[PDB]
Amino acid sequence: PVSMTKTSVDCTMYICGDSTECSNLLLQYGSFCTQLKRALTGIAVEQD
Amino acid sequence: AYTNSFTRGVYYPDKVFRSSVLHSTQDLFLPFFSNVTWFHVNPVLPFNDGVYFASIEKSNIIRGWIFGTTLDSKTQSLLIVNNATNVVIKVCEFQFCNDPFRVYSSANNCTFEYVSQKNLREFVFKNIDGYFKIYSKHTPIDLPQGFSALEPLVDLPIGINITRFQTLLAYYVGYLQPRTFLLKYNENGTITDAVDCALDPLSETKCTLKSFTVEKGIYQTSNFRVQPTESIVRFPNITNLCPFDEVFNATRFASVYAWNRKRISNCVADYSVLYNLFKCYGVSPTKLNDLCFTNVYADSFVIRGDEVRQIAPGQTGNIADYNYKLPDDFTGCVIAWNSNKLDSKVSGNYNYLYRLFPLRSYSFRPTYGVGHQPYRVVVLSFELLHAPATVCGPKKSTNLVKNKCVNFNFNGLKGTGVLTESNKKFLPFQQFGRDIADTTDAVRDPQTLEILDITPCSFGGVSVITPGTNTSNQVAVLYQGVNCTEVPVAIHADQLTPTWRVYSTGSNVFQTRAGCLIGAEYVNNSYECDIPIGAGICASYQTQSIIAYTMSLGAENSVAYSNNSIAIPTNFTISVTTEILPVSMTKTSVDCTMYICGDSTECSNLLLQYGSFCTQLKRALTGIAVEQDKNTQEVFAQVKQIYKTPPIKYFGGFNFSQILPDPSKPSKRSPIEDLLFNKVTLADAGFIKQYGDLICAQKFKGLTVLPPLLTDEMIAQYTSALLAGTITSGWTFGAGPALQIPFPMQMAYRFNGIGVTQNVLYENQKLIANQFNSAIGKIQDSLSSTPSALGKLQDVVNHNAQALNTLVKQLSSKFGAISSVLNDIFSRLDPPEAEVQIDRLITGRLQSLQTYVTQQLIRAAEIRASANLAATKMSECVLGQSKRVDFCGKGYHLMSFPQSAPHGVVFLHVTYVPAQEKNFTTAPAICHDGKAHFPREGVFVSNGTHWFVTQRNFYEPQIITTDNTFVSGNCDVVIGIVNNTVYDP
Amino acid sequence: NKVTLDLICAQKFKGLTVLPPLLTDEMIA
Ligand SMILES: *[C@@H]1O[C@H](CO)[C@@H](O)[C@H](O)[C@H]1NC(C)=O
Ligand SMILES: *[C@@H]1O[C@H](CO)[C@@H](O)[C@H](O)[C@H]1NC(C)=O
Ligand SMILES: *[C@@H]1O[C@H](CO)[C@@H](O)[C@H](O)[C@H]1NC(C)=O
Ligand SMILES: *[C@@H]1O[C@H](CO)[C@@H](O)[C@H](O)[C@H]1NC(C)=O
Ligand SMILES: *[C@@H]1O[C@H](CO)[C@@H](O)[C@H](O)[C@H]1NC(C)=O
Ligand SMILES: *[C@@H]1O[C@H](CO)[C@@H](O)[C@H](O)[C@H]1NC(C)=O
Ligand SMILES: *[C@@H]1O[C@H](CO)[C@@H](O)[C@H](O)[C@H]1NC(C)=O
Ligand SMILES: *[C@@H]1O[C@H](CO)[C@@H](O)[C@H](O)[C@H]1NC(C)=O
Ligand SMILES: *[C@@H]1O[C@H](CO)[C@@H](O)[C@H](O)[C@H]1NC(C)=O
Ligand SMILES: *[C@@H]1O[C@H](CO)[C@@H](O)[C@H](O)[C@H]1NC(C)=O
Repeated sequence: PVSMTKTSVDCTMYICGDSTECSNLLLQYGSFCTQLKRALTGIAVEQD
Repeated sequence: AYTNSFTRGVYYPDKVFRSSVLHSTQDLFLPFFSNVTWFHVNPVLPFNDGVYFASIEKSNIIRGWIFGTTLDSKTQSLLIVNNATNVVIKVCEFQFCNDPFRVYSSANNCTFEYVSQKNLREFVFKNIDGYFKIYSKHTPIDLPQGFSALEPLVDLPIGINITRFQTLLAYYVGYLQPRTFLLKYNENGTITDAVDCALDPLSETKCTLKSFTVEKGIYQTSNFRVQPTESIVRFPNITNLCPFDEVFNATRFASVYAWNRKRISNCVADYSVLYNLFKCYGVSPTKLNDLCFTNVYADSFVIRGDEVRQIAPGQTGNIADYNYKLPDDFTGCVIAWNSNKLDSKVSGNYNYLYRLFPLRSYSFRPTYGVGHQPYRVVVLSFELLHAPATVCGPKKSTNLVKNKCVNFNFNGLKGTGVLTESNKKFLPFQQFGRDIADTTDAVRDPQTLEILDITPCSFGGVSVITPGTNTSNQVAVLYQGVNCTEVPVAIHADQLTPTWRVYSTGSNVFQTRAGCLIGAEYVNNSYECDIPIGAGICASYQTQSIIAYTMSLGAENSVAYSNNSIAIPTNFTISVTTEILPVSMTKTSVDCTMYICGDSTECSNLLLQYGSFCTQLKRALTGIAVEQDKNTQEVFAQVKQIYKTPPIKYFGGFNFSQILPDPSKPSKRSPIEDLLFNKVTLADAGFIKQYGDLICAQKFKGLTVLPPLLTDEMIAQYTSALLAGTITSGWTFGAGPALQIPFPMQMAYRFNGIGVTQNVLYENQKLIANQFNSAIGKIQDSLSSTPSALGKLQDVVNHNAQALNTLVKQLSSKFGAISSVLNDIFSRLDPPEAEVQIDRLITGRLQSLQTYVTQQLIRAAEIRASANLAATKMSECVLGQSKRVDFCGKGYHLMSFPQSAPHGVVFLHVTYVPAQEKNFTTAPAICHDGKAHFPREGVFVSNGTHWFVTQRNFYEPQIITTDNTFVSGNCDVVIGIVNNTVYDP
Repeated sequence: NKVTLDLICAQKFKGLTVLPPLLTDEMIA
């Protein structure tokens, strides 16, 4: 094996899904998806 | 008349002082570069969702406003009026004049009054949660293009509905929209710039990274383009109305003693049909519809008005106690109404024989006082047994909207989405459809029975290709997994702002296997990848514009293969190349109690109940910290003896000044080592802090950096010992005692290693030495003027600093509690609820620390792999000569030199690169005297007429004698054997 | 042919996307 599937996540869609009420409650975390998205982006760049 | 708002209308979102920070705020803001209606001097404009109002003047002609819905005397209105020395604010049922400027006729029923106290005056008016918020700013000045934040002026508890407003007399009116803005606070304290996240793709990128400067690259953004949604309810076509018509229009009602009891059940009960004919207990009339019951028990009878009060919970009159005893507590709706014109028989209605003791008769006349008159009563008792409810209200339904993001409720299934018909074929009994996620994706319409396929609205964020904000503000947008005919429908590029719709079409549109790219011109020229888009497509800044292109793999080069031709190098190059390897990372310590429970003792005593979490975290981080010193030791502490180079630094013309220690500096670092030391910027370095920036913030939150065991000076000493050992003894000091050997003789050994005879080095000693010296000088030069050569080490440093800053910022999360401040929770709530809130906060912060530690463990495993590779390189490239291809540089490895870099090692690999090749004819073997000869160590080459034997990596032709070939067999097997003479000496 | 390389749409409707590799199979070939 040389590379794995590159995946990307959008928290707002996965956690909330078009729901504005949930989207506005998810801003009290904020850095947790910045961190998760940054981790997955690092993985994708590493695959390339 | 319309004008450009530019970036006016920003105001301070809250009352908290902030300094040197970027803060995101979702509020009602005037969007940047909006259209402002300009009035010169007073019409009634709408209010919508708040207003921005600017006035450039010098005379004070504009000095007030009215706000309201009708602005007539039938509705409450707000009036703000400045005067010579005061501002008067009133809320009353004003009767405003046709043209107010004396502004109203009547002022009845006031509710609130409050009196207080070229120029540009800006105001922002908002009406939220019953409060009229006013922000303002005044400057001495099209509308200016500076940035100026409005400060809060007053919040008034007016509690009215406002839809339109008018000014009391140039002046400009703009409308606030729900937006997220990224605000920049200065240090001397001020809002000095802002980003409108919904303006355009670059602003979306800036709000996604929470920064005002973006580096070159491609960024996945979060969706800041917020669209409205309407609501649609769809319930089954009602049918089956309850038989209530028979209990409220029956000709003759029963008598209170012989009262009736109907059991209305299994139907829809429209109680609203009343109000056209109503004291409800244990229930409110307005909720009756959306409630359900097992069986509403409808009793009906007739009494005299004086007795209607007795039909109620808690009364104890004669009827309430001798005819119809209604419990003191119950649910229902006593519906009474005078029916004298339906129950007053002339001469006396002796049809309502009421009990009193045994029982007498009411006997109404059509002339009785209001008093004792026929009054019909329907007691609608309700039920709530555990048995299923079967009596319910109408359950009204809305119309159906299609192809619009909507909040829907189909027969009790709620959700947001876009309904777009469907082709799915449900079974007749199936009502919904679910997808792989076990989430609803199709619904059958309860009324029309058609099947609608639910799809998400807002496919999310997009990818933005930027050359960097420093260079340009031009961007391209990639929509992933979409073709360039559906992009405008996908992003809903009709409700978007302008400057966003420019990125949905425009003939600068290119399709890729990754999706649609708009804003870049696809050239057919192929270059190296600059910004990777994917599927072979890259982007770059041409200079002037963003160009997309297919990536180029490299220069094509056909090799002239032939059955008898060989290219042999006639010259060589001594190449010196660098290899940067991380060895260690920052050692970090966390004070678990300080991070989770900062300065709160109750929080600490609660934290004592979550087990060994903090102990496990401390153990993991201590393991990482020890592993870092073990990494450094395994890389640099290979030799046990500290070797020294001789005082005289002559090595056959080889010049190591740039790598050897330099005594003219306290650190004794080498010049290249000094350059590397000044090219990587450390954050903390773990050294004493004297009580009295970001390091201070982290330290106050309990996060510290521990110093490495080996100092930079000791690592430099290890490097210098390695360098001296290799310069003065070759590879011997790695295998046993260091055996001295002159450097040219050692270099001859290393030339032998790569398969070129020793003479080649002894005969080219000066050229080889000068090539090496020039290569080392080029290494220094391309380091003193290289943009990011130490990017790997700097990446280690930045990753550690960024993780620590993320930890510090995650302390502002509430995790669903009332506040992120433990002290406020304890000072506002009693233990019973404070426990819930504090448990939330402690769990959230424990999870944040655990995430940090897990990421540190993973990164430490990566760094340990890198340090193991560095130790292997030190053993096999510095302590020996490697035959492994590309392990110690590109080319035939000669030797390597280590140099300590702040958090890692740099290897200077010296390799031998053949050069200046020449074609020759060649044969497998040479036939002579009927015997086949094969070259001992060489290949047969021909200058065209004569045949020589040469070494393979350097052209040194020799006469083909019997001391450089060997005989095996005859000339009848070897396919290609050539006829020539072997000079038997 | 030997490695088996609506579900993807269903996931993408939940925020999860599979990004294409930068180098195509033809470039790797
Ligand atoms: C302002 O109005 C003009 C036409 O009246 C329109 O072309 C432009 O896009 C508008 N700008 C904004 C930001 O709505
Ligand atoms: C803060 O005030 C000082 C004193 O007048 C001024 O010199 C300085 O410019 C202000 N802040 C900054 C960052 O300039
Ligand atoms: C309710 O009436 C509409 C009008 O024709 C009809 O389409 C629908 O099928 C009816 N509901 C039921 C359950 O039959
Ligand atoms: C997008 O739709 C167009 C219009 O028919 C079609 O030519 C193209 O192949 C489609 N692309 C994708 C990726 O579905
Ligand atoms: C030798 O090379 C020539 C030219 O490439 C070719 O024509 C010939 O077929 C080769 N030898 C054999 C035995 O095929
Ligand atoms: C080999 O290259 C060097 C330059 O690096 C040159 O001075 C020398 O003359 C070359 N040797 C031959 C035999 O051409
Ligand atoms: C070695 O090179 C350095 C830097 O190029 C130079 O300063 C020094 O004089 C050189 N030493 C000798 C002996 O040529
Ligand atoms: C060998 O000959 C081929 C074809 O004549 C030519 O392309 C190639 O450059 C030559 N090689 C050298 C080292 O001159
Ligand atoms: C034979 O090879 C030698 C190389 O040692 C060269 O000097 C000479 O010119 C060659 N002879 C012919 C005829 O090419
Ligand atoms: C070498 O000489 C012999 C002598 O008869 C001859 O038969 C043979 O063909 C020659 N070899 C080649 C490769 O021409």
